[PDB]
Amino acid sequence: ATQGVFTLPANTRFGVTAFANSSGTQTVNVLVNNETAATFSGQSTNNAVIGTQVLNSGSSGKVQVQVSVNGRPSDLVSAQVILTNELNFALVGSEDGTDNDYNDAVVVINWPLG
Amino acid sequence: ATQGVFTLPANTRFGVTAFANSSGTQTVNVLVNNETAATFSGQSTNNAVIGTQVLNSGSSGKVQVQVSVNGRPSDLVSAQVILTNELNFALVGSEDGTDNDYNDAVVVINWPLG
Ligand SMILES: *C(=O)C[C@@H]1O[C@@H](C)[C@@H](O)[C@@H](O)[C@@H]1O
Ligand SMILES: *C(=O)C[C@@H]1O[C@@H](C)[C@@H](O)[C@@H](O)[C@@H]1O
Ligand SMILES: [Ca+2]
Ligand SMILES: [Ca+2]
Ligand SMILES: [Ca+2]
Ligand SMILES: [Ca+2]
Repeated sequence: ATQGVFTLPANTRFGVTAFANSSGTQTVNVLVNNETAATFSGQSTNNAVIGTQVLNSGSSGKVQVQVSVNGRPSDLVSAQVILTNELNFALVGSEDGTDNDYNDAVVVINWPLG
Repeated sequence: ATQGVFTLPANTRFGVTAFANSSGTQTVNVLVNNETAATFSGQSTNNAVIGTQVLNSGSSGKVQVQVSVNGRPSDLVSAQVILTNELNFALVGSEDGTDNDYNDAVVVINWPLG
């Protein structure tokens, strides 16, 4: 099934943050209504924050996360969790190789902000 | 129900990261085996990362997150979610006031690392 796509409420500020856990340099592309609205790039095997940004979901609310490593797309896993009917997390894991730890780039989207 | 307490696999490196969305200064306390292992402090209404660290879960594997503002415990919500039976997120929201957005300090714990 499709992974890394989330429908947010329209015109809502959300946070996006990416962590790296891989010897390969990770490139995280964040799309809002199918246009790139943030890209993060970095390399770390100790969970370093390679990027964090406040974006707006815009009129469509469509947010998509992609991860690639040296040009090659990573396999993604994702889910959205909602706590006390109010606090939202959209979670993404990715695997760039074979060991299947799916932490190579870890992306966390959270809203509402403020 | 108790919130903000997670049992991790023993002796396992994990990342903990906190974001702030409040007029108040957030103080996040991360306890491992009932003893303080990290403390984050900062203020932001635009989701700024007030702290990120790598810790080890140790022998018990017990990790607890606590949040306080102006010396007052914030009310917490939490859950753990596991993707492809491998990638782990322990999630915490907190409310320091009356509006119940529960984003005042947002804490994300993830493992495995590396
Ligand atoms: C390349 O060596 C594979 C790669 O980097 C490792 C350090 C480890 O993080 C692995 O999961 C990642 O796919
Ligand atoms: C105090 O004003 C309450 C407090 O700060 C606000 C800016 C808002 O973030 C609210 O959620 C937080 O509890
Ligand atoms: Ca991997
Ligand atoms: Ca990895
Ligand atoms: Ca609040
Ligand atoms: Ca708030």
